[PDB]
Amino acid sequence: TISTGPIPGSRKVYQAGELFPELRVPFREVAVHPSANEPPVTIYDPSGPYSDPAIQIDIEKGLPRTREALVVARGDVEEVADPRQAPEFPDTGRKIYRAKPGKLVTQLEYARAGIITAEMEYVAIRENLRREQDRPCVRDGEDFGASIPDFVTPEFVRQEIARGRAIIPANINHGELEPMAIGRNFLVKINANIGNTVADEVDKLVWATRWGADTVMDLSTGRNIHNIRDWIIRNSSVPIGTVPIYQALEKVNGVAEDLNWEVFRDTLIEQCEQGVDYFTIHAGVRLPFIPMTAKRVTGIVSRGGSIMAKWCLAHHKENFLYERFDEICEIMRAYDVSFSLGDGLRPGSTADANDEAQFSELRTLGELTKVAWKHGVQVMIEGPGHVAMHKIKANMDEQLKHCHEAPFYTLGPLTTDIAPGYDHITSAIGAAMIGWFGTAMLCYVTPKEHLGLPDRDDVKTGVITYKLAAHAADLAKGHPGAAMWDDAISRARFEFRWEDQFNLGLDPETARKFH
Amino acid sequence: STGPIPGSRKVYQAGELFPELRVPFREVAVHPSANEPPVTIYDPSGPYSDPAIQIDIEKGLPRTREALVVARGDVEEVADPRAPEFPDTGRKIYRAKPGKLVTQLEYARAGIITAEMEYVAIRENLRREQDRPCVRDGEDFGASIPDFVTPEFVRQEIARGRAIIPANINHGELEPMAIGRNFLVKINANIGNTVADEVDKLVWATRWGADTVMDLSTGRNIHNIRDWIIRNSSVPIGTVPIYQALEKVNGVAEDLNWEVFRDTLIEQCEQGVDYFTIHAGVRLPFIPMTAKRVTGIVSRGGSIMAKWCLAHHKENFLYERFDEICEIMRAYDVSFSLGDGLRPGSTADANDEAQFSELRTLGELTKVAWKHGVQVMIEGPGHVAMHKIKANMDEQLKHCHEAPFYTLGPLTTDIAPGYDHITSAIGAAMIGWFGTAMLCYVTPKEHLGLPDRDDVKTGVITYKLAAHAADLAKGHPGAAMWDDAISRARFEFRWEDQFNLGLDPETARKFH
Ligand SMILES: Cc1ncc(CO)c(N)n1
Ligand SMILES: [Zn+2]
Ligand SMILES: [Zn+2]
Repeated sequence: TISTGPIPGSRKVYQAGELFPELRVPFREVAVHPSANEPPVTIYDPSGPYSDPAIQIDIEKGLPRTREALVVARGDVEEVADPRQAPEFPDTGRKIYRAKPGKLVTQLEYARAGIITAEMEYVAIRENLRREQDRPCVRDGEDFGASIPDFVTPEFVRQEIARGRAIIPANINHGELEPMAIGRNFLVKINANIGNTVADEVDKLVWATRWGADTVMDLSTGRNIHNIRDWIIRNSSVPIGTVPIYQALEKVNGVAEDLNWEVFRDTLIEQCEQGVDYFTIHAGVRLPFIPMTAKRVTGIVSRGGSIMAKWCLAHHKENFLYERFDEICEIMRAYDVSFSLGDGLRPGSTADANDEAQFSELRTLGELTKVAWKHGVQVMIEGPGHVAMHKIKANMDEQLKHCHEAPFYTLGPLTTDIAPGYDHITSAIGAAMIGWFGTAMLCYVTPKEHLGLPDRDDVKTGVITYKLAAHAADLAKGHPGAAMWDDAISRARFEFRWEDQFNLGLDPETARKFH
Repeated sequence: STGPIPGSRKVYQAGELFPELRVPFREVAVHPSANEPPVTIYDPSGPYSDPAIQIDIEKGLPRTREALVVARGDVEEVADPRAPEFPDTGRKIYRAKPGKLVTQLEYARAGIITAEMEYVAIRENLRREQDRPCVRDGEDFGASIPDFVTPEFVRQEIARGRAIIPANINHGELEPMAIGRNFLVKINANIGNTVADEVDKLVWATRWGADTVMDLSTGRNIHNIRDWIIRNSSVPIGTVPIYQALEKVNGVAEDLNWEVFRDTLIEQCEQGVDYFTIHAGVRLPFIPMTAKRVTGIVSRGGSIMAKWCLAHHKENFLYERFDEICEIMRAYDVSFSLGDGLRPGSTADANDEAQFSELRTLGELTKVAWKHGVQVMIEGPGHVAMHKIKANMDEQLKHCHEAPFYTLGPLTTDIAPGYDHITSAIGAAMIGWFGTAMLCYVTPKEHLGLPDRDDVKTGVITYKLAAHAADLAKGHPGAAMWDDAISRARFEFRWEDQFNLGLDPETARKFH
């Protein structure tokens, strides 16, 4: 029913930075009955200000730009002389920034110059869940050669970003952002999709993030998509991502043939100034790969992959995203937008998993990653897809090898195709396992996958399903914070403290009702 | 609850060794343009989904199996055997003739192939043509899955105790099924707390995929009600006799003893229960080992036995009288489900000393059960984080001599009440992959309340698909067919076929 206010059974708490004393990193805290002699349980919370009583929400003003000052203080950016140009959002009060000529701006660039930034301390704090460094947490799990710290320091965050084994998606023009980290050596994150009135649109974002969504993709097609994204980004505290191909496609009235470098370049710049934190770019869908998808059962199922194939076969030119890749990096690094190197060749049936085509694009994404790093741009890689359990590890091992350990961002894997209406379940099996194997992010799947558009309850089921999938994985990896919550909830079950059981759960209201 | 299952029709295949067997299947036909044969699906729903058969729950189902049992001539009528009462006049009650063989195990060992065995071999083949072999893609971790199942292969597996066909001779209504690592992963649904409504709960669970069903009823009339359930079930029925023995002494665990227990076994054995859950592995020495746990003892049967052990300070009388229990069971062909009263109820407690000490004990007991010629399977976790799941499998194959494994879940995390079907589907898929023969299902309302009809459906669908993902990954011969058929439909925009090839076509079609 409600989208705003405290999350039942919990209250919003902050921890302050030390390197950067003005940082206030968010958490939510669940207190248990006094008889238990237990401290309150600390839980990772991406809901942002919408679940903070102290802050009043005005979507026409947007969230407080708590991060603007920290970026400007680095003095690596300047106001943009004249920027590019459904109700219009009143964007009068916000300056639009771009890096100064020849200057460093991206999290990757700083980390490699040995600098630690506000975003990096923010994240190290966020990932520690207010645990006490002094107490030796004893480790139980299997991380398959991971490097998870007993406790996370900002310096370790700099190292990980330096070797490209983690990213902090943070467009300088997204001042509303509460920074988070994506990477194998951190807590597994999840992303939720949005898109097809304004209050209704922002609300779908508030909703996804209320239940655990770490980031959100605007997958909107059609008209007004730029103007509507204004209200979404101005009011989001999670990183926003897009597929700029969709917007470029509308600038040419929906005809793939008519795409070209110009409308694409312009769309990049609009979104960069608007605040998009990361772009999905199917730069790996190459001419010679398309023929490889003919012997498949389901063919090409990526909407971005389809668009590129349509363009390549009509012009018989090579994918212009792969050709102009360098000039794409030069734009993104001027804003600190991150790459989501997309997999237009992902398998849409378990029969097609791990075939030549998907693996050819994977190797090409690997090469592309290396190029992106030279320009100092942050990178993650997209993966499957539909994959039967027994092929899931293989997919992980290929990715760590040919993609140089960049963060992996999969959708599922769907572990079987026979349950339309239940794909959030088929995919939670694959997602849990692949997060265990080393995946950094999981794009969620709602029950209405392959069937229709998700209503607010489907979205919630999707989110909760993936939050628990991500957590199951954290437990298995032996992540130091995981077992606390598990043990906390299980003690309450044993002492019949029903109230604490509900509140310790991912979905108290539902737990309490069913009782 | 009855009639054909949307988008399919009931089909039958006939036995060769046993010409009068009719083994069930459902068939899904696709658009003519597709030039595909109809897809054959495993169907435990029974006669309730066959229009040609009239249902009268007061008469029960046709005892299509009585004749085959009697034809073996290894049984005799019982002189004098032991909520509305079920009119049981038309049904003779059987017991083994003195000194004779009756259990599937005994027969298999004697080199004999029985009706049940050919029934199963057929059922497990899904009407595939032995002609055209399928090409293997998967990973079965040292399993021995045939490209095609023959009755002889089923006799072999039963002989070595690596598979079981739960089939009490007094359950003539049964459509026999196989449980075993080397076959399709089966799933189990629970029932229990009017008659029409109780039988309905079992028709519903079986309609959606449940291969067997456990009556977990406690309280009064539990025996009389079970009459309605067994007489109308085409799937094996199981119980925990301890629950019924506990009501004979008004709910006081101290007051249990060998007598009321013995009497409960015999009642149910004559009634037709196909297998018993017996917590014979909850020994005096183990109980103290569960004190340093986070959740302690979470089995209802385990709790009962612990309560009895600590008040009398004698050893678990189920473990003491184990031999006299096998002697009763083998006289009807009841199968064992050696229970794990020491299962973990929190991830923290998984794979600890207590659960493993009971597991080794069930391994010993398994051996003894076989000498008495009684079929055995072992129960497992429980709550287990993914990283500990393979370990649990490797332990059981070693110390349990490869007997069929029967897990509940495992729940891979404790933090999601209201969604435990999801947390347990992750563990269930994996463990089935690793070698588990049967998965007891979990509904959304686990740890919270009692399952309504919708919950029970979600639970069953969730486990059917978990079991399938596992078959796919094990590289099972029949699994990929159905996956590829449903995907071709998706690729050709044959939306109607995509719905019908699904585990829940009505839901799929509504959502679209
Ligand atoms: C159906 C579909 N295809 C592709 C993508 C990404 O390009 C997506 N998010 N959804
Ligand atoms: Zn798909
Ligand atoms: Zn439990």
